[PDB]
Amino acid sequence: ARSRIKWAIDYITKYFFTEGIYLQKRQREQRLLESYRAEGKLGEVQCRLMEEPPDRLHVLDVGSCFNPFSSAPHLEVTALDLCPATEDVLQADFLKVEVVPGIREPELEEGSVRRLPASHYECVIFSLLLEYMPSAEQRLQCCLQAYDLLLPEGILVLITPDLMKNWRYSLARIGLLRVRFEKLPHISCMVFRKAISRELSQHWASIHRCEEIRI
Amino acid sequence: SRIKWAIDYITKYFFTEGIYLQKRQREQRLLESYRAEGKLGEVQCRLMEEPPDRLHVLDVGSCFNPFSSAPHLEVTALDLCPATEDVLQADFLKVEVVPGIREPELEEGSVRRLPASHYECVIFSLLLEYMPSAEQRLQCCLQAYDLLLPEGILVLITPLMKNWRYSLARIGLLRVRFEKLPHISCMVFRKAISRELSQHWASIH
Ligand SMILES: C[S@@+](CC[C@H](N)C(=O)[O-])C[C@H]1O[C@@H](n2cnc3c(N)ncnc32)[C@H](O)[C@@H]1O
Ligand SMILES: C[S@@+](CC[C@H](N)C(=O)[O-])C[C@H]1O[C@@H](n2cnc3c(N)ncnc32)[C@H](O)[C@@H]1O
Repeated sequence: ARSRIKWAIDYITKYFFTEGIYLQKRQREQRLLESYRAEGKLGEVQCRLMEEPPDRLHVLDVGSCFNPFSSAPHLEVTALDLCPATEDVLQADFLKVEVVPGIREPELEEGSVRRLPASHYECVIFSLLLEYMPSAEQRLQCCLQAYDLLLPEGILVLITPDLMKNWRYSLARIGLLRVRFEKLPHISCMVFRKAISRELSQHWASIHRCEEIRI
Repeated sequence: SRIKWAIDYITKYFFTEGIYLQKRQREQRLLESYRAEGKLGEVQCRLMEEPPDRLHVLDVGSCFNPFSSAPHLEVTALDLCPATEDVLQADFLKVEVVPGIREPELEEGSVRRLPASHYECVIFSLLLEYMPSAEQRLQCCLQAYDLLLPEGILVLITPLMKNWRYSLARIGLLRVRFEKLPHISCMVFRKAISRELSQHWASIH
């Protein structure tokens, strides 16, 4: 049985470096936009693309007990947790974090992370986190902040314990298109991409229809 | 419910329906129309960037912070007599909209300064009647305008509404939505691309 931590490091390496899945998904999303445009249902939209990935990806791991991903090569990880188990993990309630443009590092007040940089992370990781959230409204809030935190074409890694088609509609409704789904032992591993255009992903969701993340 | 009505509209204005981009088109149509009549020329037109997935909402008169539950809404809740702990204490009339700052600056537990052009939405839900003077009612509405980003919306729930449109248009706010709910009147006013455009519309209206 393979680890979710290895599965995620493997995809992030394929998506940005070894296989360039960020470029394959870009070419597709551009094709869907041309198609929608030619059916008259979308038209002009804003498109933002990612530059060549850096040699060190900025990864945000929210709900990290330990820092599983810190040692991975080419991953500069910022680890946040409500009840950290290791000292390298920052204390934070993600639900109470502001996504601030114009900054780069977490800003802490009274030991807790209160502010994170917007459009800064090539990857945000929610490994077995959303299930703790009290309501479905707060699960979608976590995903919405992640979207604000991701760079264009960045990826949100979502690992849930043992509706996905709703999680796919609900996330495309906010600008996140799924790019991978695999069933590992006792867990479902997903990746959602920050599409080149939110309007495009939102349109895909409209055609493919609950607007929250339930359990 | 007025809280469900507002959350629904804000989502349609910024995300689901793009009313902010439709009302932009409507206002650039009206400006080029004035310009054709020589009643307005080149003018300062300010547009909004693509709204974040988490919007900055200011709830003035927030008694218990009902909007902090909306997923799209990061709410900074103010109230002269907070009924909940998540709500900051403040007398909006004694608060200054300050350009440069980025967060609310408090003094002795009361909010005294707020960031200008920082919020996509400001909410006056049944507040402007608990204000004494009609010049303080406008002061609230004038600080909302300064707190709002280009093309942001001011939600206004009320317990003449034509003279209300004109008075708010004179300060740069043109209405975009109106619906009657049980016992209240729900309104939304947008910060037009140009204040001079909005003021022009009010003079003609
Ligand atoms: C699945 S477990 C531990 C992480 C797991 N080893 C993984 O693969 O990421 C749940 C984690 O989510 C954290 N958590 C729950 N709510 C949180 C919140 N509001 N902000 C940050 N972390 C939170 C818990 O503290 C806990 O560390
Ligand atoms: C009828 S309540 C509206 C509360 C909430 N918006 C709602 O939907 O029920 C009037 C609110 O405006 C507040 N208020 C009155 N004057 C204020 C002022 N000068 N600054 C801030 N809040 C004020 C009151 O404390 C009260 O919470």
